[PDB]
Amino acid sequence: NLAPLPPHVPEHLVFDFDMYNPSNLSAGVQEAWAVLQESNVPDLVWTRCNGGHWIATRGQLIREAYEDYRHFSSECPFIPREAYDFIPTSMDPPEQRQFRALANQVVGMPVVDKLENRIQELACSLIESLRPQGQCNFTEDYAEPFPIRIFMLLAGLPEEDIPHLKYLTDQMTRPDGSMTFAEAKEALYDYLIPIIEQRRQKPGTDAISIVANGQVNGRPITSDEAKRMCGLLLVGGLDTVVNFLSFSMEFLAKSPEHRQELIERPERIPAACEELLRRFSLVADGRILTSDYEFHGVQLKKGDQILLPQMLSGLDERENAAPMHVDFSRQKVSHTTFGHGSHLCLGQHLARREIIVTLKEWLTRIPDFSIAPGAQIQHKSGIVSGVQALPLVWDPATTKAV
Ligand code: HEM
Repeated sequence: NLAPLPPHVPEHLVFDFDMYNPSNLSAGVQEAWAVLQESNVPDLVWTRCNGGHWIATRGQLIREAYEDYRHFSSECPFIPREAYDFIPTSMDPPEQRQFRALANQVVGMPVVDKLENRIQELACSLIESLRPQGQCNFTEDYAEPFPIRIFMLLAGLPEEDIPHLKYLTDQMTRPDGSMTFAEAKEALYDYLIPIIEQRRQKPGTDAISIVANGQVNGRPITSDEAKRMCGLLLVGGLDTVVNFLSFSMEFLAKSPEHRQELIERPERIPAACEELLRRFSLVADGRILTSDYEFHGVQLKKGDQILLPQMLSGLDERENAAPMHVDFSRQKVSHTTFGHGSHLCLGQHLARREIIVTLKEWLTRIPDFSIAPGAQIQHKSGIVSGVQALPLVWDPATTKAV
């Protein structure tokens, strides 16, 4: 199912990469995407998969396109072109600036600094519950429960609401069929709306209270705007963190030498986090052309979609030498893992703290662990690439109890 080549697209630029099922997937998802950076592949290519779209394959072009919001609009940020209404995903500057500022009040650095110890306590509780078992599926047993619990903390929501909320967010990205995306989204709004209304009347210092009482265009934020922002604050931090933590733990389970480095020098963990963010980058979003535009010698047409994979910038050998090698001592770790330009991840500070806290606590309590005997780790590819499951094993006698 290749879409017919639009007549403005020259055949020599055609490379039929399928972002949802890349051909090299069993070799690892980052490796599968990195085929776009082989020397026979232009900086900018067209694929006929998934409706047909451009792909920028190099960090220079990926960065430039994210900077040039006048040409590359977020109005349609996903491939393929086909109910999504979260804020401020689909907004271009200048509409976007006010909403970002508000979201920044609830997940910005000062909030992350205040929450850090709570995040650690949560990580500790999860790890301690798994420690004596000598095994887990890390993706399911630690990664999945962790970010949703951090959201409940950030948003001041009771833990009793977790199973239902997690179900709704799971339906938006991995539907079992019980709910369409639109139904899942509306159920999420059914949940958030009463809470937003109550906290407009009786505010706390939690994220929902702050969003609900925010100001837009010199007037109060509307309930519709508030639910759409809260929805994004919820979903934006789930699959990205789950899968990223899984890539990192897979690598650490498989590379005892890198693991030992962090055991011996825990102070290097924040730098290691940055290098892992580069090597195991996982997002691939896009933009839509606002007008006909010649970009690096290539004629783009108004309405063309362009995939601008955040994942690829840091894997580009032009940005980082020997880019598939993990080296926690890199003097310059170049990446766009959290994006670039006006939509740069608002959760980047929270995410890094989640990653660093997880690694610190896991290496403290369970320093020696491996991939389960016999297991082969499977990746998945898409807008957020990921790990299907991560069976880990360890000897409880080598662990340190709480
Ligand atoms: C490893 C973890 C994460 C990664 C790799 C990541 C990646 C990204 C990227 C690449 C973007 C820009 C998308 C684009 O330009 O189309 C983005 C935006 C965003 N992220 Fe994250 N994210 C992570 C964690 C989080 C967390 C923990 C939160 C919230 C608690 C969050 C909330 C958001 C929001 C609200 C936006 C939209 C910003 C805007 O449009 O102005 N993210 N994220």
